[PDB]
Order: sequence, then C-alpha cells, then structure tokens
Amino acid sequence: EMVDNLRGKSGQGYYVEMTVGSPPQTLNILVDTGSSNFAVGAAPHPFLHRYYQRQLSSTYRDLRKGVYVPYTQGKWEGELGTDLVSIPHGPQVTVRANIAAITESDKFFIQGSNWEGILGLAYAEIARPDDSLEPFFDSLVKQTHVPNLFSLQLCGGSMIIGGIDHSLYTGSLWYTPIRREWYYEVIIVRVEINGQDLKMDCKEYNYDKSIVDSGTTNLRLPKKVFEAAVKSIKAASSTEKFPDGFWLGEQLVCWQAGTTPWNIFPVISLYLMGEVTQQSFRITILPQQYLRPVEDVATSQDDCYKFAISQSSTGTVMGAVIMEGFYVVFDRARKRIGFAVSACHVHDEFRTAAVEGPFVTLDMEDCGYN
Ligand SMILES: CCCOc1cc(C(=O)N[C@@H](Cc2ccccc2)[C@H](O)CN[C@@H](C)C(=O)NC2CCCCC2)cc(N2C=CCC2=O)c1
Repeated sequence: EMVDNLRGKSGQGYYVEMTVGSPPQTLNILVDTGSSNFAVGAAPHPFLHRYYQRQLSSTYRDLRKGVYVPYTQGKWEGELGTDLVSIPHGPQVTVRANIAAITESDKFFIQGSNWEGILGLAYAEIARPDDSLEPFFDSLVKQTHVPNLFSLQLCGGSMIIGGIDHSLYTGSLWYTPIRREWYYEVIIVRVEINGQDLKMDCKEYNYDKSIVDSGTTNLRLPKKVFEAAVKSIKAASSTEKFPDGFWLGEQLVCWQAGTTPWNIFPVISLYLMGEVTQQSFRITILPQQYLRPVEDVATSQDDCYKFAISQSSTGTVMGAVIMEGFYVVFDRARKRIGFAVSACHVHDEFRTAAVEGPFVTLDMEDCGYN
C-alpha cells in the first residue's frame, strides 16, 4: 500500500501525503534526506494552496521557541511545536512529532510544486536549532514498531517505510557505509567518465563531505572535481559544441523533438566504498539522468534540457537526478546505504544504468576528507 505513494520530479521535489493535527489536516510533504527538520507552511503564501492551521488542532503544543533553516536553495523561519502526524499511504501509525510552523520564507516554496512542507529524514546532528530537536523518523521509530530503515524509489515513485520492497528493484543490492550519522554521508573512491579515470586523489571526491540528498536536484561536485568532469564530458561530446552557459547549468540545450543525441554523451561511474576493506562497487549514470528535461509548452517543438551536474563548495551532493533509476535503501539500523537498479529505469537500447561490483583498489589511502 506504500508503493507509488510519491509524486513529483527532480526539479521541484518528490512528496508524500501526510496529515498533521487533530482532526487531521492533509498536506503534501517533500521527502528530503538532506536535512532533518520537519516543517510545514503555516501561514498564507502566494505559492501555497493550503497550510497548517494550528488553531484548528486540539493536539498542537507550542514549544515557545523559534527556528531558522537555511538550505542551499531557499530558507525559512518558523515556530516550533509538536502535534500528531500520520502518513495515509505509509505505516498505519500516528506519532507525536516536532513540527516547525513556517511563518516566513524566501525562495523556498516553489510555484506549482504541489507540496506545502518538507520532511527532513537525516539525523539530529544537523537539525536546527540544534541536535536536541528529535527528527520525525526518530520519533516514528521510538513510538511505533516500525523498523529503523526506509527506502526510496524516485521515478512519482515510492517511499517504503520500515522495509525493502523487492518489486521495486532488479539485481543485487550493494551497500556503502554511512560514514557519520548527520547527513547521510558516504565515501566516493573513484570517478570515471566513459570508463576513463578522472585520476584525482580520492579525498578530492569527498572534499568536505559526500552526501545522498533527495532534496537537491543536481549531482553537485567539489569545484576541482566538477571542472575535471566537465572537461571529460566536453571531450566525449565534442562532435557538438555548446555554450559555456550550458555547462554552467544556466541555459538550456534543445534538439528537435525526439532527436536528442544521447549517444554522444558519456556514462558517469561513481565508485562507492564497500563494506569490506578496499572493496568498492559502482553506480553508473546515463545522460538521460544528468541532462534534466525542462517541460515548457513554449519550447515544445523541441526537447530541451539543463545540465544537472554543477559545482559545490560544500562537498558532493548526490541529488535526485542521481537517485532516479536506483532503489536506495537508507539502512539506519546497520549504518549503511544500499543501491540497486530500480524497476523504473530509463535506459535506451544500447546502455543501461547499473549497480555492480566488486572492485578492488591497491592504493590504501582513506578517501574520507575528515
Ligand atoms: C526538491 C528540489 C528543489 O531544488 C533544489 C533544492 C536544493 C536544496 O537546497 N534542497 C534542500 C531542501 C529543499 C527542498 C525544496 C526547496 C528548497 C530546499 C536540501 O535540504 C539540501 N540539503 C543539504 C545540501 C543542505 O543544505 N542541508 C541543510 C544544512 C543546514 C541545516 C538545514 C539542512 C538545492 C538545489 N540545487 C542548488 C544548486 C544545484 C541544485 O540542484 C535545487
């Protein structure tokens, strides 16, 4: 009953239906593994179809404390409280959870996204105001019999709470350790483009950190890695030349509908640390993943895309365009993240996104930045 309980797209977010308060108020909530605050619009906003009305809830409790949360994109401020929360198409439980009632925001809510709040699924260590504010999933596990694990299949899609759904993936699940429990932090040990090693000290791939983040759209790479990746992708696709603004993820590239030259763009392989010493596995990303379709009726004589790999100063972010096509298991109980090929895959007749291994490495360097 949890299958297909997500709607949305990489550019605007994937969301699940939830209820808050007594009696239940229904809201669509973006699923975000890149933060740890549960927050909902709680006052009118031009882009909100509905919002949390605290005065209508008999179970609302004000915590008499404000909270401010800045993201890479957008920020909001609100008032902390607790109330009853349920997930109509998830586990049939009700939990009392912390909720930030958003009273002001900037560039956070997205016009037409159809969601009104955000569910931070990461760990308390990055919750605001601080780690004393128990995140929703922690409350869910404490208050119910739900196993300490969830999985995401972003396509709509599915959030499976408390378990793994075999119908949602094919082949084997490969696991990489969660290096530290704050973000879902992982370690990348190698990057290839078209099979060619970027040939970089592997700490560079994780400079600062690397995280798995359903709330970010792009694959975001540390500047040094980003520049090297663009150089390699340019070289592979050199039979066509694009403006610098395309590679900067600013402007669209368009082709006559149906004629997108997928074959001239390379596959990207990200090798993740395995659960055994010096062992790794790789996930492979097709251009159908990293060239993000931009729907616009005005341009619809063409298919147009944005380059969805971009620069970061805060480490690697494996965003939604990376997670799409994979089934991703956030195995909190065992401190690991699993990857498998998703049942909803976009591969043409020549290449297929993959999760595969094992691979071994001779260089004993720890790739974590620290
Ligand atoms: C759903 C996709 C929306 O599009 C987007 C969204 C974001 C973005 O900032 N997403 C937020 C949530 C959001 C969801 C929806 C709207 C706004 C924010 C997510 O939490 C980001 N996670 C990490 C990186 C983070 O910044 N954590 C915070 C640390 C401090 C404490 C609070 C958590 C970046 C983005 N970017 C920016 C550059 C390239 C890219 O893809 C495109």
